[PDB]
Amino acid sequence: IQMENSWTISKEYHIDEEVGFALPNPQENLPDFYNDWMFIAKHLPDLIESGQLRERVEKLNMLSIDHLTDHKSQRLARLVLGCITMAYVWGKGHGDVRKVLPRNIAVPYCQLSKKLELPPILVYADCVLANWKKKDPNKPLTYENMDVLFSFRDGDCSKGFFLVSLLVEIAAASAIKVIPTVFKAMQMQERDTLLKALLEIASCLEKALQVFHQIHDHVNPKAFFSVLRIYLSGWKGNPQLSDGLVYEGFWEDPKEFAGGSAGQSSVFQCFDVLLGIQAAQFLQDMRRYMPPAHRNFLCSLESNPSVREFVLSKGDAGLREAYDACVKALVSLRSYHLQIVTKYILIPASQDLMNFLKTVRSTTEKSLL
Ligand SMILES: CCOC(=O)C1=CC[C@](C(=O)OC)(c2cc3ccccc3n2C)N(S(=O)(=O)c2ccc(C)cc2)[C@@H]1C(=O)OC(C)(C)C
Repeated sequence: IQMENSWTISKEYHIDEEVGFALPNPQENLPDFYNDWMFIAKHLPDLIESGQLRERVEKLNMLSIDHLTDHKSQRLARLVLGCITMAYVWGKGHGDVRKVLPRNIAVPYCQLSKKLELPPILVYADCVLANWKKKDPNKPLTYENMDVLFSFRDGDCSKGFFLVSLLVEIAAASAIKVIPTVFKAMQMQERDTLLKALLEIASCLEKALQVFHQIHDHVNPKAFFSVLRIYLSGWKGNPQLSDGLVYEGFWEDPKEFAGGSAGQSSVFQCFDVLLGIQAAQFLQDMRRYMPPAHRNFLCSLESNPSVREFVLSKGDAGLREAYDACVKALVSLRSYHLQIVTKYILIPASQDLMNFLKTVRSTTEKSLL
């Protein structure tokens, strides 16, 4: 782990001191040059509902990305074009799919994705980590004080789903700043320092689970399953787009990319790595849907000495308990997630993700010392 100074990790990892892997204070407006993109993105609910979306997209002029001159404007553009792309491909979600993304959006979207080293599909870092604003800049980051920037359909519960996910990410990321202390304490054989750091990590993971509970208040299972999940769906292994999507004017052949998926959150991969919990091929591939600087942090973490090995070599009840408090918090999170998928996907579908989630939960449980 590269350090900015004796206390803080390098700014090159683009991890914020307050919101972690989330984008700090995302841009809400693009340069005037891109007004036509912003109009479509801001009106996706009424444009999809009225069947006007695809014709509006097909009438767009091709706009150069050269006027997106900084990271935040580029991230906002990616979010805008990603949401338009999912709306264009899936339409109203009844099977009337489009297999070709028109060049007037495919080319700038793919060029921008190339510049940020992200796939040209909507990812977690777009629709959660960059898709938010504070209502009152002087009040804290709570659901009541926040909004999303874009939604897909009225009633899709995108605000509830995206913001609760974001607040879970922010709660858990509070422990990232303790990570340099973990490794310093191991190198200096500071038992009490390591114990207290692990307890702080456990506390943050426990808080993150309490925040996730808010999902029930702001997301209804039927709306999530039947509507929102449509626009998070990708074109990898998808029988409706079995060869992928044609990005007109960028590649001649169709290309497959996964939609929103488990494993795209950097902060939970980070504590899986830190605690040695590290299905596996799927999670490795999902790192490539993460911003590249966040991948680099995960990779630097994997190159550090093993916390788990340190705790094992010691034979120290307090360290075992503090380590297990972190693992137990992850077990509780994954058990809760299994119940969420049951309520929000399985039961609605009744009226493979689970075997995957059971495998991860079992791996986590088997890491208890
Ligand atoms: C109602 C369905 O609820 C979920 O299944 C998720 C909700 C949140 C989240 C996430 O980031 O939370 C930290 C996620 C939302 C989201 C949106 C777009 C793209 C990626 C996203 N991800 C990863 N995750 S989660 O990390 O694994 C997680 C889950 C539970 C707990 C207790 C902790 C962590 C999953 C998830 O995969 O959503 C998908 C498949 C993409 C539905």
